Amino acid sequence: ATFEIVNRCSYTVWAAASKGDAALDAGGRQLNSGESWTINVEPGTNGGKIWARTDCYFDDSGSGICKTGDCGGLLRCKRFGRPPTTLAEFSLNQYGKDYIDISNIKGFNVPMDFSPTTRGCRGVRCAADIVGQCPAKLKAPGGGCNDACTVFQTSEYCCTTGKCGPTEYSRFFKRLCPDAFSYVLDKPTTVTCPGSSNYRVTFCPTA
Repeated sequence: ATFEIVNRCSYTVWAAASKGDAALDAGGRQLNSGESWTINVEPGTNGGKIWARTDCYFDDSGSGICKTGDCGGLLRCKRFGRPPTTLAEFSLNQYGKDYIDISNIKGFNVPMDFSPTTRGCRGVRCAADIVGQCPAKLKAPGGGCNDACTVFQTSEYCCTTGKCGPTEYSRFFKRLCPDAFSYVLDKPTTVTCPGSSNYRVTFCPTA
């Protein structure tokens, strides 16, 4: 499947794509304001994620640091990124279908839209200004809005036991981005697409 990744933010981002233990395609790339990166992702990719990293410095060997979404200091990512990060999440060709969603479970750094470019399903969007409205205790000094599990590390936030409910903090994400997952056991907002669809992820989809 092809994913077109588009940067519509006014600042540079470093896109990242990974399935947790390996990179998807080159795994990562600078995208200036307006730029697009098309990647190819193996069919049957399960648990893929694409996200944005902000304020990064890399050297010529491609090692460095990012203010949000840093995946072990590498330009070309192979593991998941350090929160806070809005996540486009997907699983391809799973008994005939594709499954996509956007998640705030690891916080929020950049607004995002995640849409099929082929026919037969809808996209999802989480474009609201969460960083500006973030409750004091979730503000990341580094930029972005952390999720409550990252800040507080309790069973109730992390849904360690599998019995958690919504919390004051998850209700803030849900109120601002009703189409994204706000905590683990949130009522699913996954979209089912035909097997083998293609996709666009857009950072800052709105003006």
